[PDB]
Parts: sequence; structure tokens; C-alpha cells
Amino acid sequence: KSCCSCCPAECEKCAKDCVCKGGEAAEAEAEKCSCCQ
Ligand SMILES: [Cd+2]
Ligand SMILES: [Cd+2]
Ligand SMILES: [Cd+2]
Ligand SMILES: [Cd+2]
Repeated sequence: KSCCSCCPAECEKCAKDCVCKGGEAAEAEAEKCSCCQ
């Protein structure tokens, strides 16, 4: 598991800054966020 689940495992994008920054529901559940993709 990446950190969240919205993004694969090695999203370079989160690897910096956890790009999704939901804060609360950071998980986001939706398998596939646009920021990391
Ligand atoms: Cd994420
Ligand atoms: Cd990510
Ligand atoms: Cd993350
Ligand atoms: Cd993301």
C-alpha cells in the first residue's frame, strides 16, 4: 500500500509531499486520484 490507497504504491508525486493532502480522509478510497496519475 502506498500511504493512501488512491494511488499505486510508488507515486513519485506523494513520495515528495503526499500530494493528495486530504488530511482527514487522506486515504480517499477512490483507487485512482488524478494528482498522482
Ligand atoms: Cd493518495
Ligand atoms: Cd499518491
Ligand atoms: Cd499519499
Ligand atoms: Cd494523489
